[PDB]
Amino acid sequence: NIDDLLGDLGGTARAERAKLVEWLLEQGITPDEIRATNPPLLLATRHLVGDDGTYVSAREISENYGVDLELLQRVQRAVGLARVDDPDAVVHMRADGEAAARAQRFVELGLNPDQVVLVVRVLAEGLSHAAEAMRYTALEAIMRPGATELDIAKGSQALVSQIVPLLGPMIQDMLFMQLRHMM
Amino acid sequence: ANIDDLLGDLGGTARAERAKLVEWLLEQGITPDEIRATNPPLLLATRHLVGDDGTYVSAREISENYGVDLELLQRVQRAVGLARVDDPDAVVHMRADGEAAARAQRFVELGLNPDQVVLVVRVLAEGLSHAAEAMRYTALEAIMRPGATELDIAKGSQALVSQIVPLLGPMIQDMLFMQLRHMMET
Ligand SMILES: CCCCCCCC/C=C/CCCCCCCC(=O)O
Ligand SMILES: CCCCCCCC/C=C\CCCCCCCC(=O)O
Ligand SMILES: [Cl-]
Repeated sequence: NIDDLLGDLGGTARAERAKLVEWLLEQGITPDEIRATNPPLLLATRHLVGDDGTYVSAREISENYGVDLELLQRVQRAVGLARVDDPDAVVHMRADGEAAARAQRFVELGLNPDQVVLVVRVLAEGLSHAAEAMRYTALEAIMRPGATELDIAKGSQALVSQIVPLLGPMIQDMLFMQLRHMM
Repeated sequence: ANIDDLLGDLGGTARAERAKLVEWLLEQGITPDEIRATNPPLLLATRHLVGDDGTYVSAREISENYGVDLELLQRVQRAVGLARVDDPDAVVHMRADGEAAARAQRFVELGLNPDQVVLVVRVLAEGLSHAAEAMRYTALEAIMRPGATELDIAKGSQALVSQIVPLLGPMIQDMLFMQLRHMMET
């Protein structure tokens, strides 16, 4: 039964949530994932940006990718998306752990760890602004008059599915373009 | 003595080191023109590693080769901080910059607002210019060692930056998707 996924909701909101929850289950999402995510609207879109629901600790990342734990935690701080600053706290999205684990390779090439950590810090800040600009841009395109939660979920998955393949190549090209025009 | 007009107003140790640097840059295919235009010319031989092959195109060439509409192309070039604003047949655009800017169109084709699309470029470019600054200082710090000649630095930056480039692209992509995941869950 869905009802506990629906909770306190009533009226039109509960009816729209029912049809959304129904579509997500067919999408292969669990009751378990829907409870932990409010609103459940973006569950069939987050996997397109690499959130599969898996979480890891800094120590797991360290051992699994063979990187220095302390350096890793500096990078996690510099990105600044999860707090719990405990090496055994399982609070990092898998893809975030793996991304943070790349930083050490720059260090092994002789780059200064302080400076690497600083770059990550400035990049994260610049990208967090672009992210928010990106969010608004996408919403404008998805959000149409009188749309239900399910309409929005379907429209978001379609649009983000088409955008994601382009975003990676683009950001990469934009970085190298800035690096071509240093001085 | 053609090299002489490429040393500028330098003197002493620094003039003779600039001479050795210039002789090597020329061996790399950097033209006297490229050297004169770029001052200090120290990382002219690292430039190709970040996508500058010294080939240039016009906006018309960009619009036709890469598929983009010429009006959008100009807007994106403004947002990025490049050639203030030119003539369609003027061959003043780095080829890789034209490819980069032309990707704007595909986003518009998916039904994204052209104004918002240009806005995102503007905001992204702002963030990345700062990142690029700090990246340069990082790389420079790693190669600079006392007793380093200008040529030593040039060659050391080639060796080092050549190893860094393949890591950078995936790096920045991951750092974008990391922000998108955080914003989505937030
Ligand atoms: C987790 C992210 C770690 C960030 C690591 C820091 C990045 C290293 C910096 C890149 C150095 C390459 C810069 C090359 C300058 C090119 C200038 C030119 O000659 O045109
Ligand atoms: C001039 C060309 C610049 C192109 C910039 C790309 C524009 C990207 C627009 C949005 C893509 C971001 C996708 C994630 C947005 C959040 C979606 C959601 O949570 O509903
Ligand atoms: Cl000089």
